[PDB]
Amino acid sequence: DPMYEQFLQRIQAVRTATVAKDISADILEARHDYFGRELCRALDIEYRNNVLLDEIILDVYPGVNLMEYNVPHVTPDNYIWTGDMLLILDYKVSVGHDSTEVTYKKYTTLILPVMQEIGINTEICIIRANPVTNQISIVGEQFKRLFPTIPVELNFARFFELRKMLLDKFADDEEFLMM
Ligand SMILES: COC(=O)/C(O)=C/C(=O)C1(Cc2ccc(Cl)cc2)CCN(Cc2ccccc2F)CC1
Ligand SMILES: [Cl-]
Ligand SMILES: [Cl-]
Ligand SMILES: [Cl-]
Ligand SMILES: [Mn+2]
Ligand SMILES: [Mn+2]
Repeated sequence: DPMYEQFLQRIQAVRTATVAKDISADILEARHDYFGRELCRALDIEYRNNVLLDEIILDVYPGVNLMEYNVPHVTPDNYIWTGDMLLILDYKVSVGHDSTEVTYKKYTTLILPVMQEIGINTEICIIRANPVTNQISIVGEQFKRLFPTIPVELNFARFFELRKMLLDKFADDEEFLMM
């Protein structure tokens, strides 16, 4: 478990609230990426993690003149180009809905206008795993139509253990409390 052992080594050595806070964010990012790999594997789709919107456009429409459009330089996690429709994909790991709503609004308002200008049928798709219950939530009707079941086998226990160890090391640290 080289990813686990690297985190553990960092948790053993950390002494300051600011370095611990970076450890915490790093753990949350790695558990998010773990879900993305596992999800794409279960669905047997190409795994990507942050593709520049400009690059997505060139992949689906090679003859595009990028400079004739105002392309927001967002980096959604992944996409599916069926040949007829573009599914923009972002992974989430959270017990709650709020981060899904933030990214939904952002990618709806920033990606959909230019894609309609370009002429590319696009759907914004956000796939959330609850890290405690392993239940999967999907926004994106065409994604659900393409993938009615998702046979993932998720275990988030090790990410919770690492983060709990770090939070317990700093549970009497006022600074870290705030961060
Ligand atoms: C869960 O879905 C996302 O949230 C997502 O995939 C976010 C990201 O890709 C970034 C890395 C990250 C991944 C998972 C977690 Cl847990 C935490 C962080 C990298 C891209 N930046 C976008 C950005 C870039 C520059 C300025 C402001 C910004 F918002 C967000 C974090
Ligand atoms: Cl430190
Ligand atoms: Cl110090
Ligand atoms: Cl982005
Ligand atoms: Mn991302
Ligand atoms: Mn994401």
